[PDB]
Amino acid sequence: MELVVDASAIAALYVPEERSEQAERAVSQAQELHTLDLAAYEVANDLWKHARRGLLREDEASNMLEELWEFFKALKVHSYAEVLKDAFALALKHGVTVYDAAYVALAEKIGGKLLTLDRQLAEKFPALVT
Amino acid sequence: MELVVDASAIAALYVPEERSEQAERAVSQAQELHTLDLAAYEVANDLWKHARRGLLREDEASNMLEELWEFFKALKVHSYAEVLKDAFALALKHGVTVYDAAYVALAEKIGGKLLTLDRQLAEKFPALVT
Ligand SMILES: [Ca+2]
Ligand SMILES: [Ca+2]
Ligand SMILES: [Cl-]
Ligand SMILES: [Cl-]
Ligand SMILES: [Mn+2]
Ligand SMILES: [Mn+2]
Repeated sequence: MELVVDASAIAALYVPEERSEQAERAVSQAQELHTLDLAAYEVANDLWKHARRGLLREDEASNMLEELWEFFKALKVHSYAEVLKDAFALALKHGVTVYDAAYVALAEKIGGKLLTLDRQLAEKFPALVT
Repeated sequence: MELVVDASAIAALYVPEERSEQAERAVSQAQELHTLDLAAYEVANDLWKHARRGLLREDEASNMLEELWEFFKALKVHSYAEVLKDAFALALKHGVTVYDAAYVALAEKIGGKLLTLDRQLAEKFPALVT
């Protein structure tokens, strides 16, 4: 099983975090983890929000961003060129953002599934989500 | 002059659109245009919004996304790996999003300037923006 992990899924893995048994089994059993270039910015941005809200010290958030960087080396990172056209058509059809549609496009492309903690996304693509 | 164009700047160029004399002179005089992988998703997402709001027919929005794709071949497209660490530190320091900070990080990296139609962004980096 090829497994796409979006930004919410990476956030739960790259540092110690609580995860459903379901999430863990998917990651555990995957042949390989895949994501998009996009996820790097999305995870980093969520880290920025946490810092500015006073939940992380600035040096602590900077250290975590190093860890994210190191985590990304264990991922197969795909580019926008591979999915952009499919992502847009999926966004138009299903009424989800191109950002979200992109991960679904990628799961389809690699013949795999998507792990997302986004329940709303997960409901729109039952055949593609774990 | 190396010129970074963000998503708002690409939107004004990849199809016939009104532009300030200032924007035109910057693009005209640039040695080369540069952007991020990120901009592809951001422009496509803005196109999706326009379609869903009833401003573009679905086939018309799909044709424009083809044009965007063809436009991107004239751009030097840089990846998240080149800017992510700088983008985060700039986001923390200046109180802007990692998404925005990324283009500024890229202008700095290539020794060039940034063309953005985002006045708020443009005010935070006067030395880096056209
Ligand atoms: Ca396709
Ligand atoms: Ca640097
Ligand atoms: Cl916030
Ligand atoms: Cl909208
Ligand atoms: Mn979401
Ligand atoms: Mn903006």
